Amino acid sequence: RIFRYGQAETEDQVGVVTGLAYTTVGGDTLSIEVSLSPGKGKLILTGKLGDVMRESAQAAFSYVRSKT
Amino acid sequence: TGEVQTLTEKIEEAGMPDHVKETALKELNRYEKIPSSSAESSVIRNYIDWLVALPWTDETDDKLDLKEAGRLLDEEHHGLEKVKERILEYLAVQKLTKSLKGPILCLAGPPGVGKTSLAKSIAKSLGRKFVRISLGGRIIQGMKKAGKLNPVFLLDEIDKMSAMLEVLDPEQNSSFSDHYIEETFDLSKVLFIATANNLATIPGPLRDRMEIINIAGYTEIEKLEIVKDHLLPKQIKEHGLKKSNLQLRDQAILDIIRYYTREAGVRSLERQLAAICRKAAKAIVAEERKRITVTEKNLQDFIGKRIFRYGQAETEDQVGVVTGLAYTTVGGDTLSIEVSLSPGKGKLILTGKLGDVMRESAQAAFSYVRSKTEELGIEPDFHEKYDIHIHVPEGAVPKDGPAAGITMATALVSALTGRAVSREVGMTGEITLRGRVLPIGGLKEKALGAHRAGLTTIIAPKDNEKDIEDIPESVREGLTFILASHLDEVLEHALV
Amino acid sequence: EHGLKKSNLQLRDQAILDIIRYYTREAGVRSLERQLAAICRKAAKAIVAEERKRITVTEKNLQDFIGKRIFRYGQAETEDQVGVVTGLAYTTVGGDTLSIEVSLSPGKGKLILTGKLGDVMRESAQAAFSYVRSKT
Ligand SMILES: Nc1ncnc2c1ncn2[C@@H]1O[C@H](COP(=O)(O)OP(=O)(O)O)[C@@H](O)[C@H]1O
Repeated sequence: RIFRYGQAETEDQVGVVTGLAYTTVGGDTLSIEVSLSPGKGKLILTGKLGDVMRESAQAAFSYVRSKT
Repeated sequence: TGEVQTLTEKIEEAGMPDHVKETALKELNRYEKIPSSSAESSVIRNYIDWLVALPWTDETDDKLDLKEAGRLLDEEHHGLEKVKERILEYLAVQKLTKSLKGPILCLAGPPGVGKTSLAKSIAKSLGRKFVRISLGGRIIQGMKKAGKLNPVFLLDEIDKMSAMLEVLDPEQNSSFSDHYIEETFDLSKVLFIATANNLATIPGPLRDRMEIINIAGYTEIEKLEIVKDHLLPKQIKEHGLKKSNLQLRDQAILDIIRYYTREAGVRSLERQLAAICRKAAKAIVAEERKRITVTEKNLQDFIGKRIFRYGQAETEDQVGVVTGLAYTTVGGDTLSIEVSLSPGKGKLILTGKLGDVMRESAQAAFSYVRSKTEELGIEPDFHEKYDIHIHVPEGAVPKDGPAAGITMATALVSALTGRAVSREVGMTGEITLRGRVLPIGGLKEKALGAHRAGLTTIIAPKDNEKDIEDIPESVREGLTFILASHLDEVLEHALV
Repeated sequence: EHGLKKSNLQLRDQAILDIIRYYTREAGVRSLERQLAAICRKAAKAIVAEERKRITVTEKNLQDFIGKRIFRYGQAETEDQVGVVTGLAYTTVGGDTLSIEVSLSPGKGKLILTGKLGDVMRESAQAAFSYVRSKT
């Protein structure tokens, strides 16, 4: 066998969601992760340098800022 | 014999008068027909031909009969009344000044309002040949594609550029040069025209060398007629089929518009028409039915399901969220500003366009509520123990940045006081520390596009009233313009 | 330059004045030239159609050439305000009329100013300030 299919193996995680994304080659299942280290309100993100992302990120962020 | 004549003969031809060139002509000509077609003999070999077509005397007897023209423009463009009145000025003026003068015009407006077509049509009237010359990245070519030195170049896009002046400078344009062909050239009689959107990217140098005309966009009413008397027929005829083959009832045309196009131009409109012209045909060939009538119920059976939401029939009122009318390079638009409240310090961080222009305004609607507080219903101990987040979506053009004052203000309050902006209202206006509402730019396009997305009320600066005059009948008729001078006036009408 | 005759179009002095007061607030005369041409243009279209050998733009005609009024030139509409002064300033492009504003919100002696970040301004600001501090 070459790929897995389904949840006969995987098992629930923390601060880790599976988003459906539109790849040039179809639907794909990229997983976003978040990690907590002591410090300042600053948030640094990895992967695609993304200036488009920060806007969104610091918004889901700026959401939890409120309804806490 | 030898091909030593095939070319040479047609060279001394009546064509090729100017001698400044003929030098370089017979020069590289009496070259090396010796020997055969060596790797060398293929080079300059061609250099001569490009040189044979370039025009030197083929002038197109410019017919300048306004009585026509002006009403040939009314054959191939619907409205644009004011824009034509100014194309003719540019001719009645032309006729006299027998030699075309420096000021050559740019057509400016959202794409799909007809800039390109007007030009083609300017030229149809002057009976000069027409050439598009795209500047998305070379006039060299130009003439060739029209082997008649009296043309109409349309410098299509001068603003998707990363200096050329030389080509237009009234003093210099006469004598024209070009590398890889170095030799002066006369462009005296050459009607130049320019298309354009964001008048910015244009070089200050150029924008002054050129006279500007703005094409505006269109009222639902206008579009509709454009569809009926030009758009549709054109698409019928182009998808080869009869007028008797397909008709769309007015109400559906309207629907196509409100629900499948939120543009200021009519390009998206044209594309959805064709969609149908197409769907239509496949019927006419199979089913053969000589007629196809698309109606306000059929529509889905042609162009898909609805695509844009039109009206607050759908939507419910929100909090700390206002809908400001902004001036996009592509028309009136309806960008929504938002504000969020998180505990902290008086600091306020805003998102979206980095905006250094915005902060000034933001921290002014802010610095307003700072003052008139209890008077407004909001815990004065706030700028001390809250942290406010604002979002101002990109789109508004530079000049119009400060036109979002009353908007952010309204939001910031509706956000602080748990109230709620009336989904129906679109607003635009500049703010000042004291709470003053200063004058705004392009109210026309703004309310135009405010109507397009179907809002009811549109709060704007008081000192803008003399601007409502020129707002087309159709749209001024579906809007209640609340005019205001201080925030409280805006706040009272935009909150509930 | 719009090829036509001096005998083709004349504007009465008062109108010229009006063109200026009401369609140009510049220190140069570029805007002025543009509005002139506006008319040189409008003029011609007549001379070709109507053919009338003359066109006389007057203080009443003006709107029928260059549009409606564009700037205010007086203190008719504008009425007196509070904590808001009109200072004459020297712009790279001539005399200008920038208005300074002041707003009062509860708090501490601190004073924060907006607009030009101005380190040059604070000195002055916190001096007119430091004046009222005294003579109260
Ligand atoms: N007023 C109008 N009358 C007729 N057709 C129009 C009009 N405005 C836009 N069109 C559509 O666009 C063409 C001219 O507009 P176009 O040149 O496409 O806009 P732009 O050049 O601004 O992209 C017409 O042939 C038709 O496709």
